[PDB]
Amino acid sequence: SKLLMIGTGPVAIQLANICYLKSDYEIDMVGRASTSEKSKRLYQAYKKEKQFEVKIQNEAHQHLEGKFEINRLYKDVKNVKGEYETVVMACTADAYYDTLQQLSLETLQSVKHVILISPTFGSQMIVEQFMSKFSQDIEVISFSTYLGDTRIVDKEAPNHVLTTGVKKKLYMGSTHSNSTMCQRISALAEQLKIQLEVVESPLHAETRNSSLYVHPPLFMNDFSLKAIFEGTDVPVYVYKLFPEGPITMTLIREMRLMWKEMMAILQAFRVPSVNLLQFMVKENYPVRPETLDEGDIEHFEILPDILQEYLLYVRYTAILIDPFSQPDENGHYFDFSAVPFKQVYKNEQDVVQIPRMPSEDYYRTAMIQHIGKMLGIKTPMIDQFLTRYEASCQAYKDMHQDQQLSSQFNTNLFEGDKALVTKFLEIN
Amino acid sequence: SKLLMIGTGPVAIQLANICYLKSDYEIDMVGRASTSEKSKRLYQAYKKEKQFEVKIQNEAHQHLEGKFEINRLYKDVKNVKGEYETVVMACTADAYYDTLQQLSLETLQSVKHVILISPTFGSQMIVEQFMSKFSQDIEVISFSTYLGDTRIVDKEAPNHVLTTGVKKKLYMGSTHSNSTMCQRISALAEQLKIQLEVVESPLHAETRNSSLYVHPPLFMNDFSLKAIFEGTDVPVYVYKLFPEGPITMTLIREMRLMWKEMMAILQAFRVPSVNLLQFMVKENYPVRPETLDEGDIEHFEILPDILQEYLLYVRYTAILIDPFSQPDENGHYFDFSAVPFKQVYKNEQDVVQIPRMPSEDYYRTAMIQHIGKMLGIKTPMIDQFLTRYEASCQAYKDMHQDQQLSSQFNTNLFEGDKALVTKFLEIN
Ligand SMILES: NC(=O)c1ccc[n+]([C@@H]2O[C@H](COP(=O)([O-])OP(=O)(O)OC[C@H]3O[C@@H](n4cnc5c(N)ncnc54)[C@H](OP(=O)(O)O)[C@@H]3O)[C@@H](O)[C@H]2O)c1
Ligand SMILES: NC(=O)c1ccc[n+]([C@@H]2O[C@H](COP(=O)([O-])OP(=O)(O)OC[C@H]3O[C@@H](n4cnc5c(N)ncnc54)[C@H](OP(=O)(O)O)[C@@H]3O)[C@@H](O)[C@H]2O)c1
Ligand SMILES: C[C@H](N[C@@H](CCN[C@H](Cc1c[nH]cn1)C(=O)O)C(=O)O)C(=O)O
Ligand SMILES: C[C@H](N[C@@H](CCN[C@H](Cc1c[nH]cn1)C(=O)O)C(=O)O)C(=O)O
Repeated sequence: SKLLMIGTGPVAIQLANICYLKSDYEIDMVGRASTSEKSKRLYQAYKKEKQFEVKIQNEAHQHLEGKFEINRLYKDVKNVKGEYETVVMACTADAYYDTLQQLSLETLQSVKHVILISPTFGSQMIVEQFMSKFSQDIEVISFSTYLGDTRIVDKEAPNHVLTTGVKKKLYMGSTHSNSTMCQRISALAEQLKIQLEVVESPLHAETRNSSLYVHPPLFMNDFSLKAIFEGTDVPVYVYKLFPEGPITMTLIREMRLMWKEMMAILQAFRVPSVNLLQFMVKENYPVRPETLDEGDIEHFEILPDILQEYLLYVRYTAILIDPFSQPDENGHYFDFSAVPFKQVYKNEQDVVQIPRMPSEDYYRTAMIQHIGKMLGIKTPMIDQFLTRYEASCQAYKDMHQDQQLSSQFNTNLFEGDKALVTKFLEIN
Repeated sequence: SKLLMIGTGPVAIQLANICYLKSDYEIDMVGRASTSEKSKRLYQAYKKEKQFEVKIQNEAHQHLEGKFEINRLYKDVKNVKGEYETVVMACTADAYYDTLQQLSLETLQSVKHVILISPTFGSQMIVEQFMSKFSQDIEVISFSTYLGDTRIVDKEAPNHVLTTGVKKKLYMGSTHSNSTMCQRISALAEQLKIQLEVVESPLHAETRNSSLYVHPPLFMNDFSLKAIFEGTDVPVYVYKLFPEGPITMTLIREMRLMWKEMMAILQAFRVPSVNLLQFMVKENYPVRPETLDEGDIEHFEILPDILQEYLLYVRYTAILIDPFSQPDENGHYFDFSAVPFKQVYKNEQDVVQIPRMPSEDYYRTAMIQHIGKMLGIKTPMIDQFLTRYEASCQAYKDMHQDQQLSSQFNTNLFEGDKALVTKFLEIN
C-alpha cells in the first residue's frame, strides 16, 4: 500500500489522480528543487493550495479529472525515505538510472514493481538490471507511451493540468507475464475506457511508439539541426517540405533505413516487426482513403524499398493539412504542418539548454546504437544521426565560448546506462 | 510576299507584329464574326483604332512590342480570297482542318508554307495530308508551343495585348529539312533572343510539349471532371494534393502510363523519347537541388516504374509553393498551387461551353488514340481518359435537358481529321 511517483510534471499529476481514485496506495511524489526552478514552482504551488487538479477539455474523458491531495510531496529525490512497494517513473527516460541510484538502499530493497510510463527502447533492461542489486524478483512494466496529452495551461498554477487528448491504443509489457499488477492495470484501463493491448514483454511494448522511428530522421539532419542550434532567416517547420521544412526524399530514405536497422534488432529478440506505415495511419492521424491504397498499408513490409519510401513521403504530404478538418470558403484547410522548431534557450540561471527534440532522441538513439554493437548488428544510419548531433553540440561550444552551457552538450553521456545494458545482455 | 494569319487572338497579334517588323510579307488576318462575339469585339476594335498594339511587362523582350496596322482584317474565313504564299495557324489545333477546308480552291493552290503555332501531336500529318490535294510539295512547319504568354488585359480593347513571359526553349520541325523558311525562322529567333532548337521533323517538335503528357491525367479523372462539369462545395485546385486537388498516387500512375503509351508510339516513328521529368524541371519551373537528385533527373527513363512515379509525385509537391519566391516573415511562400478549375459556362447567347481544359485535351487524346489504333499500339490509359470525358458530357446532357449546349458535348467529332490521319499513315 505505498506508492512512489517520480515526477511532478503533468504526466505524474494525471497518473497520481488515477492512483488516488482507483487504487489502495498511499501516494508520495518527488521532484527536484535541488535542480529546477520548474519543480520549485510546483512545490511552492502545491504547498499553498494543498491540492492538485486535473481538468478535461473533451468530456468523453470523465474518469481522469478530479481535485486531490497526496500523502507527501518530497522536494528532492534524496529526501525519500522508507519503503515503497510500487514505483512509477513519470520522468524522462534518460533520467531513470540517474534518479533511481539516488534512492536509499532501504527504499530500493522494498520495491516490487517499477512501472515505466514513457520508456524508450531498452529502458526496462536498464531498470531491471539496476534493480537486480536490491530485490531478487523485481517486476518491471513498460508502456508504449503515456496515455494522452496533459499540459499546464498556466505556468503560475502548475499543480493544475489539462488532459486534452487520449490515445486510441496503448501497449503494455511485463517482465512477469499476466501478473496481478498486469491484470490490475487492464481492469483499470477499461474503467477509463482506454483500449490497452498486453504484449509478451516490455521491450515489445517499447517498440510500439512511432516517435522511435520518426523523431530521429526528422530532427537529426542538417536542416533541423541548424534550425534548433543556429536559427534561420525565416521561420521553418518540422512537418513541411523543403525548403519550408526538412522533409525530402533524402529524409524519407533515412527513416526507412533507421526503421530497418531497428527491425534487424527486433528479429534478434524474436519480437514482431512494426508495420511503420500502418502504425502511422491507423493509429495516429488518418488520411482520406483515396490518398493511400489499403493493400499497400496492409502489405507495407513486403513491398520494395523505393515503394516504401514513396508511401511514407506521401503520408507526410497528406498531413500537411488536416484532411478531415472543416475547410473555409476558399477551399483552405487548417495548416496542421506549421509546428515551429524549439530552439536552444537559456534557463533563468542563464544556462543554455537543448530542447527535448532532439535531446531525448540523442538518448534513444545512443541506446539503440549501444544495443546494436553488443548484439552484432550494423546501424550506420543511427551512427550518422549521432555523429551529426555530436558535431552541432561541439559547434555550439566553439561558437559560444562566452555562454554557460548544460551537461547536455557534453560527450559522452549515459555510461552507467550503457554498462547496465552491457551487463543485462551478457546474462539474458 | 503575301501572308495569311488565321487567328485574331493575342497569339496571332503578337506573331503579326513580328512579321510586320521583321518580314517582307503583306499581312492579312482572319477571325470569325459568323461565329463569335469574341472575334466581333476584336474586329470592331481594330476597325475603330486602325491599329493593333503589343506591350511588354519585362523589358528583356523589346523586339516583340510595337504598334502596327495590317493590310486586311477579314471578318470571316469564307471572305478570304486571292493568293497567299505562307499561312500561319494561330488558332486552336482542333480547328486546323475545319478552318482550312473553308478556304477557296484558288487560295489553297497558292500556299507553299503552313506554319503551325500550337499544334498537338499529329497536327502536321493532318495538315500535310489535307494540303496535298492542292499544292504538290507543301511545306508544313511545327513548333513545340507558342513562344510565351500573351493576353488581353482589358476585354474592351482586345486589339491591345501584353506578352508577360517568353519560353526558355522552343523546338521546330519541318517537312522540308533546313528549308529557306527554316533558316529564316532561326535567324528571326536569335533577333528576338529566343533559343530555338531545330529537330528532324514536325512530329518531333510536337512531342516537346509538356502539356501533352500532363494535361490529360490532370483533367481527365473523376475529381477534375466533377469540378469542371458539376462544381464542388468548396473551391478545389488543379495543382493541389487530394482533397484540395486531384493529385494522388493514382493520378501520378496514370501520368506515367500515358507517358509510356506515348513513348511506344514515338519508338515506332523512330523519334527520340522525352525524359518527362527533365523536361518538367529544367525547362518549366525549377526546384531546389535538395528536392531532386541530379542523377535521377538525368537517368529518369531507365529507372524503375515505382521510382519514376515517386519522382513525379515529388515534383508536384515541390511546386505547391514557388520555392524560389520571397517568403514572408512567417516563413510562408506564394501559394503557386491555387489555380482554380474553369467550369462549364454559358456564352452571351446562353449556349453552354466546355472550357479549354479539358476540351482541347479531348482532341489531343482522341488523335493519339486514333494514331494508336492505325499503328497497332495499345493505349488503355488513353481509352480510359476518353471514356471518362465522354461519360461526363453525356451526364451533363442527361442532367441539363433544359439548356442549350455546344457541339463540344457531342460524339464523336474529328471524323475528317481521323480520316486524314488514316490516309496519311497508309502512305507514309
Ligand atoms: N502530454 C505530455 O506532456 C507527454 C506526452 C507523451 C509523453 N510524455 C513524456 O513523459 C515524460 C514526462 O512528461 P511531462 O509532460 O510531465 O514532462 P515534464 O514536466 O518535463 O516532466 C518530467 C518530470 O521529470 C523531471 N526530470 C527529471 N530528470 C529530468 C531530465 N533529465 N529532463 C527533464 N525532466 C526531468 C522533471 O523535473 P522539472 O519539472 O523540474 O523539469 C519533471 O518533474 C516526458 O519524457 C515526456 O516527453 C509527455
Ligand atoms: N498565351 C496564350 O494565350 C497561349 C499560350 C500557349 C498556347 N496558346 C495556344 O495557342 C492558340 C491560340 O491562343 P490565343 O491565346 O490567341 O487564344 P484565342 O484568343 O482563343 O485564339 C484562338 C483564335 O482562333 C479562333 N478559333 C477558331 N476555331 C476555334 C475553336 N474551335 N476554339 C477556340 N477558338 C477558335 C478564335 O476565335 P475567337 O477569338 O472568336 O474565340 C481566336 O481568334 C490556342 O490553342 C492556345 O491554347 C496560347
Ligand atoms: C511534445 C513532446 N512529444 C510528443 C510528440 C509530439 N509530436 C507530434 C507529431 C505530429 C505529426 N504531425 C503533426 N503532429 C507533434 O509535433 O505535435 C509526445 O510524446 O506525445 C512531449 O512529450 O510532450
Ligand atoms: C491557359 C492555356 N494553357 C497554357 C498552360 C498553362 N498551364 C500552367 C501549368 C502550371 C503548373 N504549375 C503551375 N502552373 C498553368 O496552369 O498556369 C499554355 O499552353 O501555355 C493557354 O493556352 O493559354
